[PDB]
Amino acid sequence: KFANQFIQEFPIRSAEIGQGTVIKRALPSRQKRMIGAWCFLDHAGPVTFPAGNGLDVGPHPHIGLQTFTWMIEGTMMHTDSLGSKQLIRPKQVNLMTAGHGISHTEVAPDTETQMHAAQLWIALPDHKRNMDPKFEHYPDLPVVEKDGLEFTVLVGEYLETTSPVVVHTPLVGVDLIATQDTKTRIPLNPEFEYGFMALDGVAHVNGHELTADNMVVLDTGLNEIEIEVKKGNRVLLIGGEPFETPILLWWNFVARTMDDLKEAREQWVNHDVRFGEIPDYVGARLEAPVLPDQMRASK
Ligand SMILES: [Br-]
Ligand SMILES: [Br-]
Ligand SMILES: [Mn+2]
Repeated sequence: KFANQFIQEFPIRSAEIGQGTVIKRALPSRQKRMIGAWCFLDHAGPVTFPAGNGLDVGPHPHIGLQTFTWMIEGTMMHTDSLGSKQLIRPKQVNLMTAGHGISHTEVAPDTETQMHAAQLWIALPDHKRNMDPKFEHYPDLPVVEKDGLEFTVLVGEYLETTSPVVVHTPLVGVDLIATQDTKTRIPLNPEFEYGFMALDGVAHVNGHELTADNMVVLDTGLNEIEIEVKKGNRVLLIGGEPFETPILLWWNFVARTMDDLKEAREQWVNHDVRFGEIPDYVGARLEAPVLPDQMRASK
């Protein structure tokens, strides 16, 4: 009853990435742009496809953010303009810090037939937004199990278990899977806002149903929340301290002013060293859409 005044639920939409691969896009949406520093969230799969038809995202840039890939099922090859080459497998995280700028590709091996993943972006704080880019791979995320749930701490600290993933603002991300039918209350930090998304199956958060077509978000203020999860179903919990500074998110860029975006777009179109090259990629380099002359910030 008390918790429900801090809860909002809204549908999430289908969208295409790479060469027509259909995914679900949860953030940004018309009702919610950010949860802590989390400023983008795609749910990919679960899906099975013919070998050779997996995700193929060609060269494209990012600025002012970190991309965060949580691979649940299947594999993906990450390549970037720093020369990183990393195959990500189930139960692993890739963290690419774009900062001042980087470009990358994400391509499924030609023998791969499955894909289940959550792809997020993290807005860098003002003091780190232009840092040198880097790429980090995490093959082992810690697991804490209680109340019939197996919690994998992806980032931050949850149930006194801290992920090795290094981020620059107060943030948390946890994958939860039920080992048995359960209903329990899980702890929350009152200074954080949160989002819940069903990764596999359905669940309930304070009585609100989580499906593959919605998301439940919480305002700051709660110390705990009740969830219901049948055995085998999986949920993603993300959260963080409200990001105070207004940001501009357009295409693959997170910035602060229109001039930042104009500059970066021009540099991409002109093959500027800022974004480097990915010489081993076979195919088309992705193109920047038109940049509107005016756009609203995150707040
Ligand atoms: Br799958
Ligand atoms: Br599947
Ligand atoms: Mn990307």
